[PDB]
Amino acid sequence: SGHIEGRHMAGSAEDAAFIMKNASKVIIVPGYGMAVAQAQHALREMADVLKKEGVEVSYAIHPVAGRMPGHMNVLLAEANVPYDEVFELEEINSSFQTADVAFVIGANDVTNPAAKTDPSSPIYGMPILDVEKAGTVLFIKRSMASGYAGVENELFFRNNTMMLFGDAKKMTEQIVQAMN
Ligand SMILES: NC(=O)c1ccc[n+]([C@@H]2O[C@H](COP(=O)([O-])OP(=O)(O)OC[C@H]3O[C@@H](n4cnc5c(N)ncnc54)[C@H](OP(=O)(O)O)[C@@H]3O)[C@@H](O)[C@H]2O)c1
Repeated sequence: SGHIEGRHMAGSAEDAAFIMKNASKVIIVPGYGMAVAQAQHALREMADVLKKEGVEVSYAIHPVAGRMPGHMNVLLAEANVPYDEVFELEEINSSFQTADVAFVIGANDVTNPAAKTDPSSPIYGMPILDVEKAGTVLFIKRSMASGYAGVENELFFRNNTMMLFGDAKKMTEQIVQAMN
């Protein structure tokens, strides 16, 4: 079950399931990690279970999420994710405040303000996804390791942030199992 370690909260697949299954609105934020693990299909399945529970689901895509422009968009289309449920940062970033949960799967730098300080990086000076504005922020990643930018993400310490350590595909599959 869930336990606190260091300055962060480490939740479990069941915690994630319980929280999202009982939320009214969830915003999914995919990143590099989802591509490494090819978790898009499991992710779309999870969204299906949630929508079946009456939960409102949508996806927020950062301009440089992943490792090529439009990387997340093609992976989501691949998983048969409804095109209308996918939004670019500029048109969904203001919606995080009205969201109960921000499901960040395999993303880091695109939610980190400290990531766009390097002029040699693709994300330099770009806006960031305000996942904090949501009731709860769930991060799926294998550890507390940094992203491409190589900088710490302080969101991992916020009060409304729960870390779900594990492979993006494996963890998402466990969440799906715990849900139905
Ligand atoms: N999109 C482009 O065109 C492009 C091109 C070149 C560079 N970039 C740069 O790449 C970055 C993109 O950011 P982002 O949030 O998408 O990615 P990111 O910050 O580079 O990384 C996201 C996270 O995925 C986790 N991860 C890795 N393998 C995983 C797995 N198998 N399962 C679950 N999690 C896994 C990582 O941590 P763990 O080790 O903890 O799992 C990592 O912190 C930005 O800094 C951007 O500027 C973008």
